[PDB]
Amino acid sequence: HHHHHHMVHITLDRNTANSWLIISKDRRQVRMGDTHQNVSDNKERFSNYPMVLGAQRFSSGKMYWEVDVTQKEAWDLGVCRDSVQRKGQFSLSPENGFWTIWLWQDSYEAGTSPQTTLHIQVPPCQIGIFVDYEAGVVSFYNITDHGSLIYTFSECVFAGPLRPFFNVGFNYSGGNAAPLKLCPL
Ligand SMILES: COc1ccc2sc(N)nc2c1
Repeated sequence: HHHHHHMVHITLDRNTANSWLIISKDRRQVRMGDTHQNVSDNKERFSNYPMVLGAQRFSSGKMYWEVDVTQKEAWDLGVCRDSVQRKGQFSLSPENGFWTIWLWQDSYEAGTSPQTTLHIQVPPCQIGIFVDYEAGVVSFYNITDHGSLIYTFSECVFAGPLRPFFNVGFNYSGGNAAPLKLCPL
């Protein structure tokens, strides 16, 4: 891909984070804490899952960013509508305002309804996310494997401003403590 030149500087929005997340001072890394992080609750925070949004809102143009997933067993990445549900149980699907992929139990899947099996030969340590708002496209790239395509959502019906979307995953196993990191340009 030649999407690198639409690079955007993403930062995490603390106010949207699940109350167990620890976001770095620079707002570029997030990990699961082993306890509640001593913040007040609010209607914006994701309650059920270890999710957080980027601060940036996109309503036009082409945007690209990269995320480091090194040594994680579970995570979700992509974009979502600014108005997605925050509280209670929900599935990650376009119908609910999400355009995501994930790793779970040694398989990679795209968040379609129902979910789509991904075919990844080289387990990624860094993922590139490309959004073309006008074209209705969200694409995922394997930066570890020379930028190879992972998945394209096309004919997307965004129906609102978009925000970068992250899930660090639970750490029941003790093998998923590592952070998600936004990679430098
Ligand atoms: C790549 O794995 C990492 C990186 C940073 C940290 S801080 C912590 N408690 N666990 C980890 C694991």
